[PDB]
Amino acid sequence: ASPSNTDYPGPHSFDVSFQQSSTAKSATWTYSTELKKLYCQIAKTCPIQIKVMTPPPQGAVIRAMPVYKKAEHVTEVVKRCPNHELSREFNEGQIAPPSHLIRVEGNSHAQYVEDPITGRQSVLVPYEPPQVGTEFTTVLYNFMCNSSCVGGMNRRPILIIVTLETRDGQVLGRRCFEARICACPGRDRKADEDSI
Amino acid sequence: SPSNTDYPGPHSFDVSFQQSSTAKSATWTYSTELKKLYCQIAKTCPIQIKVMTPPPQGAVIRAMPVYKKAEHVTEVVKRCPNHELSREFNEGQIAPPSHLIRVEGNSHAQYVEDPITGRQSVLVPYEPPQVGTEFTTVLYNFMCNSSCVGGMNRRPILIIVTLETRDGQVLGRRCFEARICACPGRDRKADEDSI
Amino acid sequence: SPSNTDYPGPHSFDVSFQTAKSATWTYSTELKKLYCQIAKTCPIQIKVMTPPPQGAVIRAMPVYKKAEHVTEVVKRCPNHELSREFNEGQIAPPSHLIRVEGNSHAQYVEDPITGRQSVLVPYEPPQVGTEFTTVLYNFMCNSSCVGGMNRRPILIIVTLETRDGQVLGRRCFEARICACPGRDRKADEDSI
Amino acid sequence: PSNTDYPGPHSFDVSFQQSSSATWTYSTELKKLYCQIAKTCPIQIKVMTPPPQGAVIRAMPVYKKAEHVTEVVKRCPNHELSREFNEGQIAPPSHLIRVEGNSHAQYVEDPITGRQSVLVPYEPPQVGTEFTTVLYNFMCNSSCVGGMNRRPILIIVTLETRDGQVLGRRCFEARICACPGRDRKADEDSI
DNA sequence: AAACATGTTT
DNA sequence: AAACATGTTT
DNA sequence: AAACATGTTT
DNA sequence: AAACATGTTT
Ligand SMILES: [Zn+2]
Ligand SMILES: [Zn+2]
Ligand SMILES: [Zn+2]
Ligand SMILES: [Zn+2]
Repeated sequence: ASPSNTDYPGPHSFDVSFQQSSTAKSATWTYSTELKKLYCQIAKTCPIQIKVMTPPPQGAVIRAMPVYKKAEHVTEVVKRCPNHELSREFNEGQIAPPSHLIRVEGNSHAQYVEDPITGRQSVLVPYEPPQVGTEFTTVLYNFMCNSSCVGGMNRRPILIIVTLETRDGQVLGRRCFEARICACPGRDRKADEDSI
Repeated sequence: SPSNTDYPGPHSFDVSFQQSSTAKSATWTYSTELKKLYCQIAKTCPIQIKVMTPPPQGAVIRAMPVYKKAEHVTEVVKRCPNHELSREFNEGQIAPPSHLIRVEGNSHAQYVEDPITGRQSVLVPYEPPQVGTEFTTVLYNFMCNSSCVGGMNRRPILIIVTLETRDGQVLGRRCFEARICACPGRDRKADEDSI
Repeated sequence: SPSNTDYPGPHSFDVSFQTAKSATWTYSTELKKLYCQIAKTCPIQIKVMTPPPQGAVIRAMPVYKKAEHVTEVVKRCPNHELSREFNEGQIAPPSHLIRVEGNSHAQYVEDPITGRQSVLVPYEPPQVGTEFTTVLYNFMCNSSCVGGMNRRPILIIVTLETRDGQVLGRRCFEARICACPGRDRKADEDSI
Repeated sequence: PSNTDYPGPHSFDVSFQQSSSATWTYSTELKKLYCQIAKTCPIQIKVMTPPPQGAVIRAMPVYKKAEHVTEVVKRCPNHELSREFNEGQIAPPSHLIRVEGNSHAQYVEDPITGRQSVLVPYEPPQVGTEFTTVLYNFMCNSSCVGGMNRRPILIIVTLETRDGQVLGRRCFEARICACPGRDRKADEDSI
């Protein structure tokens, strides 16, 4: 079926967020508060804090999944274009399937999974409590294909579904935002909020 | 490396085109002197073939691509990875999804990849002009923007239309530079401009 | 002091590589010198003729080229080992210079006796059909960091070691993690 | 912190003098001062009507650019450990501004805002003079990695009272660098 | 001062 | 890339 | 950053 | 056509 994209705080109050991302000449990435939109160069890393009020179960995992924003596309899956999934660059750390779009870095436990029935690709990472003294649980993500790759996304608006799931796999919470992995997240952001 | 030296041949093998006005957005256009041709993606494209003395039996017409720049002549011309999987343009599986040049409207045409050099090309049996005409138009389709990532990266490329015999020895050869792009109009007026 | 004498080893342990406006990194054939922007990634193929033992690990260790410095160790300057940037994936000690990325098995080790820092990675055979065993490396401090390396020529010692830790092979090259590996390379080979 | 020029009731005014590789130099109009690292630096203080008892002179740094005014000014991590300049431990290794040649001077970090500053009891001019020179040392190149990254910064010399309310305030932009000569001639140039 | 080494900005 | 900012060398 | 090359959208 | 989206150059 088509994955849900309806904000769900969950029982533990599952909430994501970011932080300061000044224009910094060419910040590797930046996020817009209201637009729930994030921009960010190719393979470069990208944080993402995870708040919670009441501690989660055992399995406590955090699936990150991509999927189109536009209707007529929700039906299709999100893979890395043919080129980038062969160029070999970014494909040395073969720990990640050369087809997935989203990669978590700096976590050995993370496991890449492709739904067998729907074909949908996603990445799981065991939930580790905040850093003693903090409340956020930053996670490192890498997007492997310009949201404008020929034969891949063709500038087709796409959004990421970060969801807090349990051991068995039922949802415990879900949040969501639109991403635009590009070249100059600076321009494409100022130049974007502009238009309006 | 394949030869790119103009060779009229014994039968006076000559190619050409015709009127290609700006027509708002003509699918394609050719520049007389620049021996350069521009033309949108998959869209079709003519190409007349004149001859003075009738050719042999085999009489075929190989059309082959190859870079213009030196340091690249060594490398072959294939369709980038994307377009040779996108499946679009790959229903008429009659053509290998890797070739750049396709002839359309001719069942006899056969796609051949040299085994030894890896070079890809397309052959089409030579059919005499249309009773009353002297040209032998042939329909060509270019499958990859001459600026495809991991394919041609705007690397100047030219097409080698050659009239070969049954055994395969040359009988004539002509050549021109191509620039399959998006708005052959702009890229042409905007090109001749620069100078 | 660690050895820096090329040693093909019994299994024939050999490394290798392979201007793009601003290529994140580049290597010079003869100079056995490599240039490459800060934290950006960097490959490094590893050939072998005869399969190695079980432990089969690959220690990558930095160390100065100049004599009067060989005596001192190579750490990340004070600034970069606090700036917190590059220090989220706390999997790596904020002091090491060399990091391998895309390998969970890799373990960072600081010699207790000599203080020397290094990174180990279990040797995984080539990709069925290939012969090289690419490894991803990240250099965390401009070879010109104040109070860190002060442009002091430094070289990397990639060595193929066994389970117990005795050497099986060793190769070596000079590195210059900088800003514009392009310039600093063309502009370098120039001088001569 | 406020950066609006305030002559005050006693007519609190600062100034410099002749600065023709001078360890430092100041530009009249630009209200900008340049000056090598740890090297010393004067700063005359004029007044028309004598100040109260407390009479102190807080010297405080702070960015010029908007998006930074929010952040504090500390010595980068390196220089506040290098130990050099940190023998006369009389000064916290983190402060940027140091007054030298005055034992009474006390270094204070605001507890609530985190802002660092240095106080020095106001001593009347030298019998026959009207200025009250004060010696300042800037401990971090206004271009230190992880410290100021060439981020324009300015100093707020203010004449405060015993309780701490302001009595006057003046201000100028500083650029502690390497060759205050070049960076000055080469600066006024650009325009 | 003038030139040169190098990260950053345009 | 090209120009420029800035602290060392020379 | 600013300009430029080029496919896509309006 | 004209304006605009987007990744390279400069
Ligand atoms: Zn891609
Ligand atoms: Zn293509
Ligand atoms: Zn450093
Ligand atoms: Zn400093």
